[PDB]
Amino acid sequence: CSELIQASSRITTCSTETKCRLSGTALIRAGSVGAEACLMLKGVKEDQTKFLKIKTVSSELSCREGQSYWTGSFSPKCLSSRRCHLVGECHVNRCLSWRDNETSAEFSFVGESTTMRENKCFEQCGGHGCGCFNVNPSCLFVHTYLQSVRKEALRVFNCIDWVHKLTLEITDFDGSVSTIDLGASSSRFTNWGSVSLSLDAEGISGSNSFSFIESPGKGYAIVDEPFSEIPRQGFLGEIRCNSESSVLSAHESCLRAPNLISYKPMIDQLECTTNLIDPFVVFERGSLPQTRNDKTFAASKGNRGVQAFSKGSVQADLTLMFDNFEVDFVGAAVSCDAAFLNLTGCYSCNAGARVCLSITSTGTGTLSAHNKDGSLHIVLPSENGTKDQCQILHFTVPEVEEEFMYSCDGDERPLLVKGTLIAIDPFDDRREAGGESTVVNPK
Amino acid sequence: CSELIQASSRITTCSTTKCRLSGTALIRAGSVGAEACLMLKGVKEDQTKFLKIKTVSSELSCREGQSYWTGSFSPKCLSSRRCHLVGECHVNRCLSWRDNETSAEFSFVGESTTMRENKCFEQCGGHGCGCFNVNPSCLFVHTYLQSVRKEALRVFNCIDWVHKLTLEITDFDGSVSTIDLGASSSRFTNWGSVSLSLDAEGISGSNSFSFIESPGKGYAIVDEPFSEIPRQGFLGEIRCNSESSVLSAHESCLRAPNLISYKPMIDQLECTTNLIDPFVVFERGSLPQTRNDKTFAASKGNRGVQAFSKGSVQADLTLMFDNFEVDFVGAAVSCDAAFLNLTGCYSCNAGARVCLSITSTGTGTLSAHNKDGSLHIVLPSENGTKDQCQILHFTVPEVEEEFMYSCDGDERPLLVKGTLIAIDPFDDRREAGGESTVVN
Amino acid sequence: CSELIQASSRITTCSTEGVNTKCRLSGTALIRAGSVGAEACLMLKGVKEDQTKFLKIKTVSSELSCREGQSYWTGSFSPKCLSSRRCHLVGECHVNRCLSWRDNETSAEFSFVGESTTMRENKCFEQCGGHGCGCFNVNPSCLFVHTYLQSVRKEALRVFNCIDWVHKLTLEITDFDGSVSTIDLGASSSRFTNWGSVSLSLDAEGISGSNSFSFIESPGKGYAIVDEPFSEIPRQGFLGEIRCNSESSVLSAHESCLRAPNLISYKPMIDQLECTTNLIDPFVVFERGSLPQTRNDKTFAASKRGVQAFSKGSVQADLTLMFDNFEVDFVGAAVSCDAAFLNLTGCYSCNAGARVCLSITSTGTGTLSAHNKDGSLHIVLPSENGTKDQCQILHFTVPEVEEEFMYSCDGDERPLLVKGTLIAIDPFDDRREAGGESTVVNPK
Ligand SMILES: *[C@@H]1O[C@H](CO[C@H]2O[C@@H](C)[C@@H](O)[C@@H](O)[C@@H]2O)[C@@H](O)[C@H](O)[C@H]1NC(C)=O
Ligand SMILES: *[C@@H]1O[C@H](CO[C@H]2O[C@@H](C)[C@@H](O)[C@@H](O)[C@@H]2O)[C@@H](O)[C@H](O)[C@H]1NC(C)=O
Ligand SMILES: CCC(=O)OC[C@@H](COP(=O)(O)OCC[N+](C)(C)C)OC(=O)CC
Ligand SMILES: CCC(=O)OC[C@@H](COP(=O)(O)OCC[N+](C)(C)C)OC(=O)CC
Ligand SMILES: *[C@@H]1O[C@H](CO)[C@@H](O)[C@H](O)[C@H]1NC(C)=O
Ligand SMILES: *[C@@H]1O[C@H](CO)[C@@H](O)[C@H](O)[C@H]1NC(C)=O
Ligand SMILES: *[C@@H]1O[C@H](CO)[C@@H](O)[C@H](O)[C@H]1NC(C)=O
Ligand SMILES: *[C@@H]1O[C@H](CO)[C@@H](O)[C@H](O)[C@H]1NC(C)=O
Ligand SMILES: *[C@@H]1O[C@H](CO)[C@@H](O)[C@H](O)[C@H]1NC(C)=O
Ligand SMILES: *[C@@H]1O[C@H](CO)[C@@H](O)[C@H](O)[C@H]1NC(C)=O
Repeated sequence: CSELIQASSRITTCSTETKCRLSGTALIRAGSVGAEACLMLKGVKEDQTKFLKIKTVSSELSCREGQSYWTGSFSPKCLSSRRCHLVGECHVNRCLSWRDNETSAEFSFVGESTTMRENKCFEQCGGHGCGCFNVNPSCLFVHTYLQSVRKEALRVFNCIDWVHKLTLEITDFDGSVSTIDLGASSSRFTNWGSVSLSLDAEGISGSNSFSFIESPGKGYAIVDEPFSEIPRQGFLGEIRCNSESSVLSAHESCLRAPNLISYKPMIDQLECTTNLIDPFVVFERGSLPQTRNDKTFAASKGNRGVQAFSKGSVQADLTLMFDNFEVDFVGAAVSCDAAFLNLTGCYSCNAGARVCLSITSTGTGTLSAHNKDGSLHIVLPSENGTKDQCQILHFTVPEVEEEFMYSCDGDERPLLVKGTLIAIDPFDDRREAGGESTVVNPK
Repeated sequence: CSELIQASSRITTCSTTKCRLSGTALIRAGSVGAEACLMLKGVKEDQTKFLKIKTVSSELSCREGQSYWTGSFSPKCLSSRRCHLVGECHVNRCLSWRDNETSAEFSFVGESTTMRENKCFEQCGGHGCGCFNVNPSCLFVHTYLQSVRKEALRVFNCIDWVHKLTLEITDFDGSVSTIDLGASSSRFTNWGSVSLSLDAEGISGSNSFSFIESPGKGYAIVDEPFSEIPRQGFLGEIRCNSESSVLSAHESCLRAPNLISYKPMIDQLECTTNLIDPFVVFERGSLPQTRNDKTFAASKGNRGVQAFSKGSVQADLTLMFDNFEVDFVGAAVSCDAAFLNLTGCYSCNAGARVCLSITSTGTGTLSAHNKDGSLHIVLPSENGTKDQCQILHFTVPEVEEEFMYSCDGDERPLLVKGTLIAIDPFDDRREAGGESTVVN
Repeated sequence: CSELIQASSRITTCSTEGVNTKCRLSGTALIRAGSVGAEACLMLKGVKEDQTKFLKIKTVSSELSCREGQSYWTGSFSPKCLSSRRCHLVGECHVNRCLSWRDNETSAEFSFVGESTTMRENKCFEQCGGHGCGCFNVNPSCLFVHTYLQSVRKEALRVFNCIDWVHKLTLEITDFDGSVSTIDLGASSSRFTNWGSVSLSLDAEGISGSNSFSFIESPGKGYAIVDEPFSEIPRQGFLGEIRCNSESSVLSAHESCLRAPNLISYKPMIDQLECTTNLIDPFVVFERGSLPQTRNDKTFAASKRGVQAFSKGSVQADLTLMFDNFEVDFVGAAVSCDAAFLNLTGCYSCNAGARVCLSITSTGTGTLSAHNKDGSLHIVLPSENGTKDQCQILHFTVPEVEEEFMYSCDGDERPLLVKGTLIAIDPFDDRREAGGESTVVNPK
C-alpha cells in the first residue's frame, strides 16, 4: 500500500431532468509505477464496510508519427574515359558545358538505368606529355551511379503527437480485478462509482529535439537530434526515398542533397567518392530502449511504433467517486530494504548509466531515493518479496561514488551508488566510400 | 453539465481579527466547453444559490524572440573574357581576384548598394580559343542578386508561451461574465473568488519549431528549429533586417558562404543559385496547424501566433464561495456520437481531420480512445446536434479504427474510417539564374 | 500570508499487513505552491485534545538541475601554411602526381618540418606552365602546400547538452516554535517532520517550449546558453565544427580533435598562396548567451557546479500536508499590495528579452500577479510587508513599449502602465575569417 490520498470529501450529484446520488470522493495521486492505494470504505448512512484497491500499472506516451522517409548506406561507382582535344565529343566548349544528365557517347554500352546517377567532364592536360598531338585540354568523361552497400534500409520519422495512456488495475468491492485505461480528461463508469484522470501532467519535456529510426524486424532507435525535413549534406537523410525498396535499388526517385559525390581527376585515373552519414552507425548508437529525462523509449506491443514509458514517478491526479460509500481509512506504507547491486554504462553521454538495486519489502510500494543536493532522483517499485530493480542515471565522471537516502515509508536510510563508467570519444558518422573508376577503352 | 469537481471543503480564513467561512471547491477545467454546475447552500442562512463555470478557451501566446526577413533571391551576372597580356589579364591577377573588386571590363556599371560579388576564372588560351597568346585567358564576372517576387517573409522563434484561461461564469441571477486567468492568478467575484491554482498547460513534445509571417496573408509554422545564423541549405541562408531590404536585395543582408555557383564555358557563363524557397515552406505550414493537440493560429487582430487547446485542458481551478458551500453538483448527461468524415494525409506533420456528429441534452465533454489507447479524441458536447472536429495523426492510407466514446462515462463504439493521401519526400531547393550578359 | 489552501479533511491511516495494528488520525491539507515566496499560514487545532498551534509553509525555490549528456571542447582555430611551387618535370611534379595528392602525404619540399601531433593537411594545386610562369615545359606546375591549425587564444570552451532536468522544490517551514527548517522535495517525494509530513503530491514543473538548446562552460568564467540544438557530430557552419575531448587538446590543436570536411579554403596564386578558415567564433556565441538567461519564464544560471533552471515567479505544484493528531482550524488571509512601475531595460525581438522592474508595497508576504489587456503578457513577483523592488524578464517585439497591466495580490486589480525603450539586435553571423598568406619555401 502507498500513501496516495490528497483529499477526501462528500459530494451530492443530481440529475437535472430529478434524482440525487450521494458519493464519497477521494483525490489521489498516481504517484509512481507500481503504487497502490488501499482503501476501506464505510457506508454514508448505512453501517457497511467495503474494500477497494487502485494500482498504477503503467504510464505511456504513444508516438503518433508525422513525416517519414527511408534511407540507407550508399556508394558510388564510376566509368571514365579521356579523349584528346578534337577527338570524339572533345571540341571547343563541350566538356566545360557538360550537364549532369547528359551521358557521354564514351559510355554507349551502358544501358539506361532507373538508378541515382550523374555525368561529369573534366578538362585535363594536353600535348605529348598526355598522349595527345593536340596541345589543347583533353576531356575526361565520367559516368557515375549509386548503389546500396547493404540490402536493407532504415525508416526515419518524427513524433507529432505523444498520446497519454494511464493504465490502472482496480480491485473492486467484490474482489474482482480489472484493467482501466485512461487518457487526458477521461472518466470511466464503474460498478462502485467512477474513476477519472482529473489532472494530467505527463508529457515529453526537456531541452532536446529528437526523432526515431525503424530497422525492419530489428527494432527501433532514437536519434538525439531534430528531424531533418529536407535532404541536407552532413545529416541523416542526406539521401532519402519514399520506400524501403527504393533504398535497396538506389532508385532515381530518391532525393539527395547537392554535390554528395566527390571527384578526383588524375589524367587517366579517376576517383569517385562519397562521405555519407552511415545511418546504421546512428541506429546502433541510439538503439532502444533509451532513457531521456526519466522517459524510457522502447518499441510498443507488437512492434507497431515507439512509446515513452515512465518507469518511476508519475504526475497525474485521479478523482475517485464511491456511490453511498466514503473513506474509512487508507492502508499505511511499509518499509523496504535496499541494497546496491551495480552501476554500468558511460558518463557524459546521452544513454547514461544503469543503476541496479535489490529491493525487499512486505507489500507493494515505491522506493524513493535522492543524493544530498537533490540533483539525482531514484524512483523504483517495491513489492512483497525481493526483486532487482534498475533505472538510468546521468553522471559526468568516470569514478562514481554518490550516497543516496532511500525509503518506501519515509524512514530514510543510506545507500551508496558506486562504480566505474566509461568515456565516449567524440565521433563522426561520415564514412568514405568509393574509389577508382573503371577505365573504358576509347571507341 | 460536467462532472469536474475533485474536492469539496469548508475553509475559514482570518485577516489581521476578522474571520470569514468559505466553501471551497477544487474543480478541473476538463476541456473547452466543459461546465461546472454548482448548487450552493447557505452556510449561515437558508438560501440556495446556483452558479455555473465554463471553460471557453485555453490559449498560449507566443512572445517572439529573434527575427529576420527573407525571400526568393536570384542571380544575374555580366561576363567578359580577355586574352592573356590583354587588359587586366596579367600574371597573377585572375587567380588573385577579390569578391568586392569590380573588373574594368564592367567599368560602365554604376555604383551599387545591392548584394554583389566578383570573380575571375582562368580559361583556355591559344589559337583554338581566339587568343594569340597561349597562356590562360581571363573570364571576369560581375554578379548581383535580385528578388524574384515583390514580397518578403519574416521568420521568427517563440521564447515565451504565456497561458490565458478564459472562463464564462454564470451568477445566481443568471448574469454571465467572462474572466481571464494567467498562471497562479485569482479573481474576485461578487460571490467569492476563482483562481487558477494549478496549471499544467504548456508546449510539450519532441520537436522544435518556428514561425513565418507573410504581411497581410497570415502565418505559417516551420517544423524545424529556428536558424540563428545564415546557413546554406536552411531557411534564412540569406536574411535581412527589414522587408524593404529583401525586395531590393540590399547589401546589408547577410548570406551564408558560396551561395552563388559558376560554370565558366570559355565565352559563355552561367551563374546559378539553388536556394530554399521560403514561400513553398510557407504554403506547406500555413496556419492553422495542429501539433501534439496544440492548434497554432493567428491571434485575433492578426498580431502574432497563439496555441489553442481546443479539446482537453489540464488546469485546476480553486473556487471559494463567501458564506456558501456546495449543496450538490449537476450530473453529466450521456451523448450519442457518429462518425462523419476523415480528411487529410498520413505520415505527415499536418495530420488528418476527423469529424463526428455529436448529439446530447446538455453541455459536456466527449472523450474517446481506440483499443490500445494510442489515439485520443476530446470534443465538446451540447444540447442538440452539432458537428465537432479535431486533428489526428496516422501512418496508413486506409484508416479503420473503432473508438469507444462517452460523455457520462458509459462507453459506446464508433468507427473512424477513411482514406488519407501520401506526401512524397520533398526538397525546398529551387534552381535559379542562368547565362550571363556577355560584354562585347 | 498567501491563499494556498485547495482542500482539507481528516484521514485515518492503518497498517493492513496484519502485524502491528496502529491507526493514526491525521488532518490533511492540500495546498498549491503558488509561487516563490508564497506562504501558507495555517492555524491548526487538536484532533484528540484541546490544543492549537501555528504552522507556516513557504516556497523558497523551484530548481531543475541539468544532468549533462554528450560533451565536447572547442575553440577558435587558425590556419598556417607553407607553399612551394615546382615546374613540371621537376622534383615531385611529374605525370599525375599533383592531382593524385593525398591529404596525409607531406611533400619533400617541406622535409624540414619536424614531427607533428597537430591538426594538419597537405594539398597540391596545379598552376600555370611555360616560360611565362618560369618553366621550360607547358604542362601544369605543381604548387605544394602543407597546412596546420593552431589555437588563437589560450582558452577553450566545453559544449554540452542536458538529458535530465531533476526537479527540487525547497520549502521553509515554521513550526509551532517559530523554529524554521529547510526541506527539499523531489517528484512524488515525502519528508517527515515533527508535526507530520509534507509531500510533493503533484509536480507540473518542467522545461517546456518550442526551442531546443544546449550550454557552454567557460572554465572558471561561468556558463552560457546556446539557443540551438546540440550538434552531435562536427558540421561546417555550426558550433563544434571542430571539437576535442579535452581542454588541452583545444589549446594545442591536437590531431585527435575532429573536424568537418573542407574547413580550410585555398586561394592558389602561382607563387603566392592564401590558406584561410571561416569558422564559427564560439567565444562570440558564449558572450551572446552568457548566463543568467531567461527562456519561457525559466531562469538559467550556474549551480554554485553545473547549470540549473530556476522558476522565480509562478510555480506549478501541489503539496499534501498531514498533521499528526491535528487538523486545519483556519488560514491567514492574503493582503492587498500597491505596485509602481520603476523601469524597463533590454532589447526587443531577442532571446534575452527585457527586464521590467516594479516597486511593490504591501503589508505582508504574498504574491503579485499582473496581465496586460489581451493577456499575452504575465507578471508574477514576490510581495512582502513594506516597499521593495522586484524584477523579471519579458519579451517584446517593438522598440517603443506601451503596456497597461492590471496587478493584484488579493484579487481586486488596479491599473499599471509599463513604458520603455528597447534596443534592436541586428542579424549576425558568428563566422570569422582567419589566416592568410603562406610562408613561401625556397626549393632544394
Ligand atoms: C508476502 O508473501 C509471503 C510469501 O512470499 C514468500 O515468497 C518467497 C519467494 C520469499 O520472498 C519469502 O520471503 C516470502 O515470505 C506471504 O506468506 C505473506 O502473507 C505476504 N505478506 C503480505 C502482507 O501479503
Ligand atoms: C435543448 O434542446 C431542445 C431540442 O432542440 C431543438 O432544436 C433543434 C435544433 C433540434 O435539436 C431539435 O431536437 C429540437 O427541436 C430544445 O427544445 C430545448 O429548448 C433545449 N434546452 C436548452 C436548455 O438548451
Ligand atoms: C591517331 C593519332 C593518335 O592515336 O594519337 C592520339 C589521338 C587521340 O587519342 P584518343 O583520344 O583517341 O585516346 C587517347 C588514349 N589515352 C586515353 C590513353 C590518352 O589523336 C590525337 O593526338 C589528337 C587528335
Ligand atoms: C634556370 C631555371 C629555369 O629557368 O627553369 C626552371 C626550372 C624549374 O624551376 P623550379 O621548379 O626548380 O623552381 C622555380 C621556382 N619557382 C617555381 C618558385 C619560380 O626548370 C624547368 O622549368 C624544367 C627543368
Ligand atoms: C536533361 O535535363 C534537361 C532539363 O534540365 C532536359 O531538357 C533534357 O532533355 C535532359 N536530358 C536527358 C538526356 O534526359
Ligand atoms: C547488474 O544487476 C542486474 C540486476 O540483477 C543484472 O541483471 C545485471 O546483469 C548486472 N550487470 C552486471 C554488469 O553485473
Ligand atoms: C575591398 O576589400 C578590401 C579588403 O582587402 C579593401 O581593402 C578595399 O578597400 C575594398 N574595396 C574595394 C573597392 O576594393
Ligand atoms: C467534413 O465534415 C465537416 C463537418 O460537417 C465539414 O465542414 C467538412 O467540409 C467535411 N469535409 C469534407 C471533405 O467533406
Ligand atoms: C594516409 O591515409 C590512408 C588512408 O586514407 C592510409 O592508407 C595511408 O597509409 C596514410 N598515409 C600516411 C603516410 O599516413
Ligand atoms: C532599474 O531598477 C532596478 C531596481 O532597483 C535597478 O537595479 C536598475 O539598476 C535600474 N536600471 C535602470 C537603467 O534604471
